[PDB]
Amino acid sequence: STSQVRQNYHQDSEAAINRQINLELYASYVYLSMSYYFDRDDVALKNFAKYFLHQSHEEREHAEKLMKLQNQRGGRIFLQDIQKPDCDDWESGLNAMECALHLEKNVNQSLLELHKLATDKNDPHLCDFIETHYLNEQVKAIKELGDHVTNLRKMGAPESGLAEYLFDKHTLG
Amino acid sequence: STSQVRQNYHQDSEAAINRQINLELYASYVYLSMSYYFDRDDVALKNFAKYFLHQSHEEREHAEKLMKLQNQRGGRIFLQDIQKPDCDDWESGLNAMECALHLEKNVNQSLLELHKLATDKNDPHLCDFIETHYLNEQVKAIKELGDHVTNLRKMGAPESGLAEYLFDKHTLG
Amino acid sequence: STSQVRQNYHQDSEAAINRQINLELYASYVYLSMSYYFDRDDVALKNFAKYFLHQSHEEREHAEKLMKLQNQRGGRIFLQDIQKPDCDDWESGLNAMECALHLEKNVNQSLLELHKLATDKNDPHLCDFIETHYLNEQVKAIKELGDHVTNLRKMGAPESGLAEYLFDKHTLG
Amino acid sequence: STSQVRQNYHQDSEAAINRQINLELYASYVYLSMSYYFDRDDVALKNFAKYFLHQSHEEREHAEKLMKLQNQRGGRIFLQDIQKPDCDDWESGLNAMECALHLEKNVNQSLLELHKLATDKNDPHLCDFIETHYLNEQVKAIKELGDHVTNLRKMGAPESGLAEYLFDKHTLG
Amino acid sequence: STSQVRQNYHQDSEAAINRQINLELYASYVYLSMSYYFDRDDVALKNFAKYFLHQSHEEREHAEKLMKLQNQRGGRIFLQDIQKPDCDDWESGLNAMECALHLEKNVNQSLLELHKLATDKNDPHLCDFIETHYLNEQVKAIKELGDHVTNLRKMGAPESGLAEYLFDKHTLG
Amino acid sequence: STSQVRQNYHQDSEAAINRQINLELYASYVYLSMSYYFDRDDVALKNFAKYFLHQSHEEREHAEKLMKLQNQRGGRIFLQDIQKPDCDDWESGLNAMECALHLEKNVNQSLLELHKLATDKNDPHLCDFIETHYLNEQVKAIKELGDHVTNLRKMGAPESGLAEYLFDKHTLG
Ligand code: NA
Ligand code: NA
Ligand code: NA
Ligand code: NA
Ligand code: NA
Ligand code: NA
Repeated sequence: STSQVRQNYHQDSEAAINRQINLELYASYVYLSMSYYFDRDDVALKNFAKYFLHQSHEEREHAEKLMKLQNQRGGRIFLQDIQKPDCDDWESGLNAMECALHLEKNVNQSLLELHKLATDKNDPHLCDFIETHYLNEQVKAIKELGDHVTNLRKMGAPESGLAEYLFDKHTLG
Repeated sequence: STSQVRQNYHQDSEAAINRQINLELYASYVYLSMSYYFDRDDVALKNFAKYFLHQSHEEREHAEKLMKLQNQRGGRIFLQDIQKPDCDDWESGLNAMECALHLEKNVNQSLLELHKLATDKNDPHLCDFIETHYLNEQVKAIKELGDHVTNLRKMGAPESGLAEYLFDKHTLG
Repeated sequence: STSQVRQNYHQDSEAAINRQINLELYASYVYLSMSYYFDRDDVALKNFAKYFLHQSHEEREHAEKLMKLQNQRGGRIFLQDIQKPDCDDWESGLNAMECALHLEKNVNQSLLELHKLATDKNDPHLCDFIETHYLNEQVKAIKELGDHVTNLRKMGAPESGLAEYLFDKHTLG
Repeated sequence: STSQVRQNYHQDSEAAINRQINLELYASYVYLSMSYYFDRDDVALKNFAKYFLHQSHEEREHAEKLMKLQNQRGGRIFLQDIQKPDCDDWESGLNAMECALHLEKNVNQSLLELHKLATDKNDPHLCDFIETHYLNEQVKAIKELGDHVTNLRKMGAPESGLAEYLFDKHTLG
Repeated sequence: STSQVRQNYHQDSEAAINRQINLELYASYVYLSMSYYFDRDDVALKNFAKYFLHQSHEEREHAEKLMKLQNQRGGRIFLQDIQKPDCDDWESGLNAMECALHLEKNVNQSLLELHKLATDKNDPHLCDFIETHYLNEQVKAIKELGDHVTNLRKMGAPESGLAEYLFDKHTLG
Repeated sequence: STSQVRQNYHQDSEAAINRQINLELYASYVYLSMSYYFDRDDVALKNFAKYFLHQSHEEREHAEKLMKLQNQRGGRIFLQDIQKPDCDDWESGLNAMECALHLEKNVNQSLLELHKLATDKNDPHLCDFIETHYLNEQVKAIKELGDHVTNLRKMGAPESGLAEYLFDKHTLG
């Protein structure tokens, strides 16, 4: 049953990777939902839509890299259902950016737990993988989303509809 | 509540589109699963892996086009959970191609039902959308998968391991 | 006696680096041996020969990078005899790939021990060096060799002489 | 008061980053001082001057990267006075290179303490940042300065004025 | 003790140049502080950040040119501590621009005093240096900052958060 | 047991080739050792290091050409341990060049014995191989090393540290 390639790869690490795959796929689905909210005729913020669609595709790439890792290490991928997002209607550009920030911080927390597990199981390859490919990407994403939230709030969103319009044009365009 | 853009778009059509979105996303997940099966060190068929990953990405594009349609017509997207695929281990190149063929025929059946609904609701735009973007793509996919299954069977798959190897190289490479 | 550059570099780490240098040079010699086995007129698998010669040269580069590290840190290189490989005749493409896989896993185990030592001696530079330059390279090598072994076995090697021929052409060519 | 972006970032880490910023800015000032010493009409070693000015600019870049990190993590930058360098007159090319080596080793020691703190506070992002951007740069700098000191000493500096002249031309030019 | 190059260069002029070096380095530090304030996640004005960072680098260049002058004339550079800026938190784009304007006027006043000293000591080279390299640069800087302050005030800064956003985009971008 | 290709290839010749392979690999290891001696922070002669590393790689190529010959003729390669070099510390550029000259003359003597054996066994192909690929290369190498030794001695090495520095720059650079 043990893979010919497997070396220094704990069952707990393998399980945590499978959980992370699901979380990344979930995040991709959330961003997809947000994207198409902004594409609605009654919302009509094209650059918000583009921004979130890009994020969706990036999360899918992150999931696929974890799947690749699992196989590289001789673990076995077990997929689970991808839960639907928490909202159908994301309310506003500001509300979506705030929800994105919350999601990114949740993903980051999971990655930090995975890193801790890798370190505890003396799996330096896995720890390095997470550091190299995931942790700075998350810090950057969180900082960007925080910047966006700050700007939208300062401009008068979400009650000032001119604010979201201009942010869409000048920041996200 | 009715969208400013909505015209000649039945509630039943809107609901059927939402179901089709889920089915396309499901198909994408199935193909993703198959892809990474072929990437396993104990399977190691890189061009099978590439083939299925391409299919996964294509299905996601199909889902996104339906989401775009929903918004174009003034319907509202309601996402559902994406169910996990039926298998974790796809057994062989031949078995995966057979499962893909079955999936594609199921997707095609759903599209034919959607077309019938559009025609019944006198929605020519929707009927044309399905014909133009979906039905020939499905016929082509089904024909290709059938061709692949035929070739693999004729070559001696899945018991002849040389067969899958050579198919991977010469057909899928 | 202490180098002007030396800082946070334990004697145990210095000794472990010297051992690793020898192991890399040994691995280079093994791969060289395998290469020229495949060049024999009674074996005659040119792409196996090329594959192993490339690996030989890569291992030598790995050894030289460790020598560079030793000097960068102010340690002192002490070379030892390079032991001859365990075989003169490597039997088959499959047997050589299996022996390579075993060797790579042994090298990886040594690197993981070196990383553990670096972490225990609070030498983050050394730990990072190993992670950055060695550990993912080893995981990739192990995965590749496992893939090769799987394919050769599935094709009917080493009793099916057509298998090795075709693998040589299509995978290694 | 807590930043919206802040996650897994200890107050002690934030404080240590602020100290490191000051130390990098200090090092920049030292190198600036050395540069302009070599530009004196009674010293007149242009390539020594260029070498140290480059180092000055590099240290400033290092400080700015730490400031960027502080903000990325949601810490708050607190600047302090930049102390004047220990010397106004650096005596000789050899003496300056020796002083530079001492400075670089002091900076490295501070970075190693920061890495230890990050590891103790289970802050893998910060630890990785230091490893990736700072620790190998310091090892390289220390090795280069040691090489320069060795060459100058071997050539007969600082009593052989021809030595510094020729080193300036052939090594630093 | 007197430099071989020294001619018509008064001790008072030499001392004033040393003071000016410190003031330029101080101004560089102020602008650096302002830059990174605008990079905060709770401020998030990237083009303000860029503007001030550019100014920081320009002030450092100004300091280095004075150091070059000192050596050209046979004076001796004596560096002093670089005092920390007066604020850690610069409040707003408008407040920072106002603080910059005040700083630039203070630097200009010091340069005008230096010019007066040069003229009083019959040092035409020094007077010309200041006129050529410093005085028009200061007048231009002051005019630019005044223009920026006027525009920000007219737009409704700092209470109108849309004002700073749009200024950042359209003037500073 | 006799190779299908073997013709006019004496067992004594086959054995001598195996010995020569080992000697070339030994020489490669010696040069590698010397290279990294010059890379030490307390030696710091980069062009000496480069020179010897080049020689190391050339000797490995020479060994591989002999391995190719062995297989071309239907002999069988038998590898032996590669002995460690006689020194860990090579003392000086001059001492290393003198040791290299001694090594090259020893290698040449072995090649001349191999040529004599080939001629005695009426093996013109082998004799021609040695003449064409080895003997002029050795004469050239010996002449070059002798030239280097002469120049270093004339310049005042190894007691004049300026000599080795300048030789490193002007001859080896
Ligand atoms: Na992600
Ligand atoms: Na589809
Ligand atoms: Na290696
Ligand atoms: Na630095
Ligand atoms: Na200035
Ligand atoms: Na040779």
